[PDB]
Amino acid sequence: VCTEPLGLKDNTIPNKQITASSYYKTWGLSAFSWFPYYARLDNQGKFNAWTAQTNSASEWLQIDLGSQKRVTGIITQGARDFGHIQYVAAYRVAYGDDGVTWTEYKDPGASESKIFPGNMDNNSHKKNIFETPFQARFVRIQPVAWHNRITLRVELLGC
Repeated sequence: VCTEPLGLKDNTIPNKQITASSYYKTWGLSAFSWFPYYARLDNQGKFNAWTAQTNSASEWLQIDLGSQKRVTGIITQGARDFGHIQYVAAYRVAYGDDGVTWTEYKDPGASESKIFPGNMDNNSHKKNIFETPFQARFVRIQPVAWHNRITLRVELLGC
């Protein structure tokens, strides 16, 4: 039920609707920017993912679904960077309607926001189905733990 791709992999969701706290540039070159809108599931290529500019705990990847939608799950991947794999091992999920106010996701009846189990390599998919689904227009992925660098490729599930 529900559990459908919301538009990241198939590019249904436009680039302008995907932003982040910051992003990385290989060799400091603007052309080699690991843009937030590259964080699409199964994205192929050489700069095929979002990588934060810095590795801090306050980085985030924001997705503007364009409208209020039912969000039931999420899927993430890391990505390779030359001779190095990079991926987010753990993360939190926040959501809202206006993209300025956020609600940290948390399992039903629980203190402290949920820290989701993430990836363990560069291409394997990690899917998490929310115990309690929610409705929102904006969703943010907040990496908590990472391997080498904060790097993501995402797909949001719902209907």
